[PDB]
Amino acid sequence: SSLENVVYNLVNAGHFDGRAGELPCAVIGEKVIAKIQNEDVVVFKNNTPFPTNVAVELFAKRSIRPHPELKLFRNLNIDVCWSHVLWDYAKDSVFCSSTYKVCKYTDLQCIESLNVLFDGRDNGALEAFKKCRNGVYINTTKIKSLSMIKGPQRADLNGVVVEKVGDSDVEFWFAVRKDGDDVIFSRTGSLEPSHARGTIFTQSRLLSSFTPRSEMEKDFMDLDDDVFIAKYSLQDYAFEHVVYGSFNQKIIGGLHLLIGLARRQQKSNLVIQEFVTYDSSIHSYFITDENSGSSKSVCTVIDLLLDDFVDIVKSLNLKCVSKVVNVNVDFKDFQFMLWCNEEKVMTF
Amino acid sequence: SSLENVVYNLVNAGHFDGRAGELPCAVIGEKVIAKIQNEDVVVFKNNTPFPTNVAVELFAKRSIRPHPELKLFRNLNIDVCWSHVLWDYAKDSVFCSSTYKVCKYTDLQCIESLNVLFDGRDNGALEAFKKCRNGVYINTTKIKSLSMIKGPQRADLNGVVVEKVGDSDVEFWFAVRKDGDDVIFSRTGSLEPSHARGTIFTQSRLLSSFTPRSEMEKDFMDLDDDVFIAKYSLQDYAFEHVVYGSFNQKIIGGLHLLIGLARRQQKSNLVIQEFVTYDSSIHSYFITDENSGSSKSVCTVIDLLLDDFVDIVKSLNLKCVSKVVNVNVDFKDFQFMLWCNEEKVMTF
Amino acid sequence: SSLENVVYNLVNAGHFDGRAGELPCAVIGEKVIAKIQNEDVVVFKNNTPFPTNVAVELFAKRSIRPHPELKLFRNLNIDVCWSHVLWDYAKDSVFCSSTYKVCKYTDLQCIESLNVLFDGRDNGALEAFKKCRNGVYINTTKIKSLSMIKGPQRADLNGVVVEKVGDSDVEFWFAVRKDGDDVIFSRTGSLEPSHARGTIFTQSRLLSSFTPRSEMEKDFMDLDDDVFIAKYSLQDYAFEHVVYGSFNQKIIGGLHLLIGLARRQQKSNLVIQEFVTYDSSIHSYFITDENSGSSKSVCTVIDLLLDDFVDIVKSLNLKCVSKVVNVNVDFKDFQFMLWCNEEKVMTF
Amino acid sequence: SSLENVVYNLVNAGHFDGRAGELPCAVIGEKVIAKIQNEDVVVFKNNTPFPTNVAVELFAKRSIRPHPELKLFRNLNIDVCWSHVLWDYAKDSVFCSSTYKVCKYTDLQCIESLNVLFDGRDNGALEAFKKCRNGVYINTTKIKSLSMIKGPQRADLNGVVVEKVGDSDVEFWFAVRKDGDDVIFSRTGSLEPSHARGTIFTQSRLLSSFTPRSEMEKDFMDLDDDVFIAKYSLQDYAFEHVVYGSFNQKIIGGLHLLIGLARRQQKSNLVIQEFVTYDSSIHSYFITDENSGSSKSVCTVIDLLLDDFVDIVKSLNLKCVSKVVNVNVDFKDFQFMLWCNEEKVMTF
Amino acid sequence: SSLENVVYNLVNAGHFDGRAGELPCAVIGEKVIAKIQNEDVVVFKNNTPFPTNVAVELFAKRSIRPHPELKLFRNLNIDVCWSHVLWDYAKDSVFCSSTYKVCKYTDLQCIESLNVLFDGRDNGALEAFKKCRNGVYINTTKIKSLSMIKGPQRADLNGVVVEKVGDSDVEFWFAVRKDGDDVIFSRTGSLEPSHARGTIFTQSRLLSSFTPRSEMEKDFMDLDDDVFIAKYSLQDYAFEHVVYGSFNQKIIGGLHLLIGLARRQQKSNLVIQEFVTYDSSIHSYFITDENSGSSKSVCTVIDLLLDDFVDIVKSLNLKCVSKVVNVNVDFKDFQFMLWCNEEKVMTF
Repeated sequence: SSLENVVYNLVNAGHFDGRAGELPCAVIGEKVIAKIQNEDVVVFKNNTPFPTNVAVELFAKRSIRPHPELKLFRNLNIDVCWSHVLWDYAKDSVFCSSTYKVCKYTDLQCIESLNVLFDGRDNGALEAFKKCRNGVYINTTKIKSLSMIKGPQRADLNGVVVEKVGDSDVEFWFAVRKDGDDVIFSRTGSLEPSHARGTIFTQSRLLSSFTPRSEMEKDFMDLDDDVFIAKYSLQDYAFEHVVYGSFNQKIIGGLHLLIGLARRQQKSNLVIQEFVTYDSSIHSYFITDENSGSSKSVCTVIDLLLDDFVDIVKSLNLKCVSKVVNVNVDFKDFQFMLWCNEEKVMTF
Repeated sequence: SSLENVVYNLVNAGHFDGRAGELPCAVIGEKVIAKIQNEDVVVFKNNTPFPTNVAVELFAKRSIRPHPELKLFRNLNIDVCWSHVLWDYAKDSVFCSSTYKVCKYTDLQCIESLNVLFDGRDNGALEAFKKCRNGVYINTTKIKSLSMIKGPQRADLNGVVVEKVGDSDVEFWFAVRKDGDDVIFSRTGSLEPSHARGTIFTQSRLLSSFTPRSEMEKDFMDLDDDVFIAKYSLQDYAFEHVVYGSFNQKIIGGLHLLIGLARRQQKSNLVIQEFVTYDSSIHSYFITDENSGSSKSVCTVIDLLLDDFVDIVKSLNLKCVSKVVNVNVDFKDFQFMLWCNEEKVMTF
Repeated sequence: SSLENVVYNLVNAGHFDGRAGELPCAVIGEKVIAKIQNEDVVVFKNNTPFPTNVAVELFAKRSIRPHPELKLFRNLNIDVCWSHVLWDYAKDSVFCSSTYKVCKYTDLQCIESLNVLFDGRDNGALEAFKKCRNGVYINTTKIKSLSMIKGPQRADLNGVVVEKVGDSDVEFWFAVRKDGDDVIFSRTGSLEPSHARGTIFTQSRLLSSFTPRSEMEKDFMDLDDDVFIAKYSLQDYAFEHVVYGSFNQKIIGGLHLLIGLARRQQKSNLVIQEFVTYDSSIHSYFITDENSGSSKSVCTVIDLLLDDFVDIVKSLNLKCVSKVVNVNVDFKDFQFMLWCNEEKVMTF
Repeated sequence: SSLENVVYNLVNAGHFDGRAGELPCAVIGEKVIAKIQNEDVVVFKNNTPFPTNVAVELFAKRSIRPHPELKLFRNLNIDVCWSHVLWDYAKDSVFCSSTYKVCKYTDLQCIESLNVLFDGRDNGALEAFKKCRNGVYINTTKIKSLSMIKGPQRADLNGVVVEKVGDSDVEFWFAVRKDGDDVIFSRTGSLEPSHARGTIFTQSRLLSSFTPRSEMEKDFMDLDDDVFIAKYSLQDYAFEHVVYGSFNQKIIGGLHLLIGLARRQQKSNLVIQEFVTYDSSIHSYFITDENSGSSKSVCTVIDLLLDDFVDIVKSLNLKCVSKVVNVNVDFKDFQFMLWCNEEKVMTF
Repeated sequence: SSLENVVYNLVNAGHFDGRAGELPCAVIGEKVIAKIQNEDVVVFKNNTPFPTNVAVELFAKRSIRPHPELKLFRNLNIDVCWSHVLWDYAKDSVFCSSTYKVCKYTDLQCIESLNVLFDGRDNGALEAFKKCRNGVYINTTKIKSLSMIKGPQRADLNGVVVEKVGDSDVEFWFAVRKDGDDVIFSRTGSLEPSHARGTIFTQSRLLSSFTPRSEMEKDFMDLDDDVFIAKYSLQDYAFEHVVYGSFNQKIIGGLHLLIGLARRQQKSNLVIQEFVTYDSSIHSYFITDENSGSSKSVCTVIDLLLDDFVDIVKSLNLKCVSKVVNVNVDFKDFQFMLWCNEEKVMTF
């Protein structure tokens, strides 16, 4: 596919259709200008690491169908996608830095030992998976003939986080292979051995449009801390520090759950900075509190349904000084630092 | 006019005054940096197709006075503007890709057969028009001595859509020439022969700040569909599909009127993508519905006062399968696809 | 410090820690791409006048601690900062165009006669100040042994305007030297001789989030002009024009106080354009009023607590035609144009 | 034609054949990289004023057939070429800044009043010429039915200056139209009226490979000035100054004929600088003489067969102080400054 | 001076005249395009570290008059030039990275403690020098009232190395100040104390056009090594290794004098690579010998008149193992490594 042909589809199909046709173009810097109706117009601006003309082609051939949020594929260490390409609207670029059977200019020659992502919706996908060494196979339907584990009921659809697709709930089932064997998932136990049940998933919310998803979260959003801490006997769980956050010093104390930041945002403006942005289970922001002048260079925030978080803490028999607890979130074991006082998610 | 002199006016006059003076500059990539008070500052960022230094000059000499929204000049196929230059704040660049008597670097040598835009507010404008082969002449006042047609009562003022200028209503009158003859406008009939009255104009609204402009639109915004469809006996007009839109499938059904998208936006987040952006009567978005996961790659939306739209449909004696109806909007004949079921504006 | 090491700190410390470590990078245009977890990500986009790799280093070593808003350092004509670097989040770049003891690539060799900024929080700062010819020394604590003047109780903290730092009020004391002498500040008089008390400071508010800070301002925001003008016998002060602004003509009349623009914004959309953006006591916008179509290319706005403004006008014995009054704001003498009718802040 | 298709022809045909096929590409800055045999290679570097992708297309579609040297088309003021494009290997870019029926991105819409170049070798060329207002028509054969004037017997063939094409002498005949009339060439008279016979043509030689073309030139190259000046009684013609050049002062005296510079180059290294480079009858160099340290910022050199030059001077009845003589060279009237002492070609 | 005005002078004066006039321009990347005669032409290509528009201005205002070769000003550690700017045609950029009273965009504010270069040919130059702390003052004439030292009889004239200027020998006299005192030069002694007479100067020759300058050098160029080594009883001076160079191993042995490289070039092709190029007394090349396959990554070459070199070695009472000798060349003390075997110029 040529540049003019790519630029043609982007403009007439909304992505790569494979339809015939050309449109006059000009690549100026990161700008891709299309001459349309004799008037020049910028149709794509390049913020990927690829050459502009190439970059517009990847973007033009991005998945326009729903798929598991990329943080999950990050946690699974996907090296490349088989016959398709994912776009990180958070990253404002392509997901994997490599392509396969997608773009002549970037497609790798060998992906043998790489950890490959196969979408059951692509023809040949499943046959490819069954023969690969390392990879993840996904399907919107549970295959009885594949050992599989179900993911959260939400997905990335053109960068939007949806929980339904045509009012039908989002469903995804994962199958995995490593060193040429099929990882056998079973109903119980922990996904990863010591170094949990692999059932916890981040909520995927934006501070700009946060929303409570349980009667408890709602109670967090509308009840004074003391009141709320009482209703759920969170008494001895340092929630004040860890989830509400303290703004009396120069360094913000705690503030590790997203919902906490949302609650703050209600009375005080919270300016978040993030130099490394893309879908990830745990974020690392540079927070500054407008009303107190308090702040923190590196403050990790994770968006867990408050309910889930409260249990994680209850399951903790916090009677040990500096204990390093492992919490499996989004199919991965993340470790949390736990002094009988603060409980924070480490910069793993 | 030199770069330093342009950069001087931009900074002291707010556009090109023609006043004398220089300011030290540096053109770095698309950036134009002015050394002001010994401190370097970016005063212009280039997203046009021209060389940065040139681009800042065009922008500096942009029309700071009101004028007809560019989609209208698009519909009239204006090739270039006579002695002035228009800026598309939607496009974030210059309107026509060519200039005339404006910028030494870009001004064309011959615009004889081109379709020229003459503003009666420019000296020599009218004399130039009367001698051109193809062009449009505009004036805020109706000239008794020119055959003219009145445009909508709104205008582009620095990219803002206004309906008054000093609390005085916006008024524009168009005169047109083709193959050296004056197009003679008359009170009745259709602007274009079969292939209507040329009195329909898009509303120019932003989904971000939509606003009802008739008691009917308001009723659309606040009454349940069923209720509303009843009050106006829209019974047999498929409004459900076409104007409210259906989100039960994977592909959004209908959703072709802007006000419809606004109404949705009330309960569900609608993420619109548009690769080709500039003022145009009909837009083509890549819509995705956040609450249902429904979406459509190419979904054309036009912003017609709902009232006008309801008549367009009533005038339709929809008793014919696949009929292709022509609707003259913004001085141009756009064709709409009409099955006894869906009525959509084609990607003309 | 190397690029990889800078890019490492930015990502792990949130700024320059001086910690060891490298991260693979790629400088593409103004983009700085970090290869993280085998996935390429843009961590910095260059809009400064420096070479991209250099620019990320300055930004990485920006002051993450509170400091006086830059307009104040602008008014004091600071040429360079001693051993530290300030970032203008408004400018989206570095403050001074020069560096000193901060970046090998940009640090000047001699800053002898330059006007230097010394922060008492930097080791060696005060000793350096006491020996410089021209410079300003600042400290969060009032030094009994230095002649000093107190600044406003607010500060730039990572670009956010705070009035507390750990719920403790912001405090800054300035010491100044010129031609090798210490400027001796005294309790009374005017900071600058004729060409006032040097106690007036702009409020630092954003039209996007304006907020009344006195019962008077609140009354301006909620009482009809006539009503309000009465409650404070502003009768003969042309407030209508100057502070409320007139929108009946093509050229906006008056409109020189920020709070005035905020009040407007309540019923009419005010689109502000500003080609030269950075923290400055007086701004120069290109305003356009959406509801009236009125506008002005160059319209200077200053954000003074309305209370302070009302006195400035009262102190004026406006009984003289074209009198040019000097008003000392933010440690600097700005001149205002005053006809018995309009009172505007000049484009000094 | 797409980028990949252009890049394909350049690589397989050596220019634009119109053959089908694509090659993977990447446009990085002014570089055009082709992925060939899985190895990336730069096939074109952009030093034109167009966007890189566009620039390679023009170059790919350059005239690979012989044609009159561009200085001649410069002297005739050609604005654009009809259905073909010329490449200035001196300029290292395209000739005219505009194209017509050659490149969708750059082809002008109207060339009506422009001065057009029609090549009789292009189909439709002659019919187009006969209908244009202003233009030049060329043909390798003398058309009995067109008023025509013959040009020099040499041509630009891929940037090389040839005098034969398949051992057959180069031949070109020019036909011209202005204000819709055919310029009628006759055997005698002067091409341009006072403000000569239009038979003088520059020799097209490179100082790097200069070569005598008459027994006289050879005698200039091998006989001492005095000797040579005698053999041709050039006694009273200031040849010393004007053609041999004087190097005793700080400013080179004379030195206006190319052959003169070549002769010098024999014993002293002459470093020529030229900021505006392309085929032009008269050059303007910044000469510096290595052996004497003499030099001149602006020193105009023209390459006339010494024989022709000697007559031009003889025809001059130099008995007048400051007389400004017109000399028609390469179909154009260039004026020469003539004091009874120095005779130099002006920077017309 | 504006861009258009700079571009105008470059084109009509050959450098900056200060004459009035503009030329349309376009800055594309490092390219500066001038629209001349309606045809776009590149007049300057930017390989300096400055922004293109700025870079063309410096180049346009370069010294077109003779001056001491830059390596000498390098050896004197000149930080900036007073009221003028030097161009390194070797470097293909500006000499000092800073300017003073030359370019608004780059001129430093304070050069007080910097080491300044004052040219006696600039008005005010000498008065400026007499008041500076650290600097060098130069004059083509020996001032009886200034302590001065004479430099070599050759100069950089537009990048060409000349020994005459209008057949008059090149002459330069240096005056120097440090810590506010005038360095007092006397007839005898060593310029620098231990850590010689300051009368040795490199020859400034190009391997491409090397030329013997003494009957001895000529004898080196035409006599077999053995023969030559005999005629000058160079017997015990390892000249074989050090000056002729050995090519029998993989690492070239010796080869530190330029004339040696020239002699080689006679029978074997010597490919020199140099990553850091500009006028410097000692070069560091990456040499590879075509006929023997021998080579050396870092091989320092200095161009001394062979005669001078032979004495330097004779003055050496080489009877000491690893002695580090200091040799003052081009006004600077460079140290040479000297084992009773090899004598090489260190990478100081």
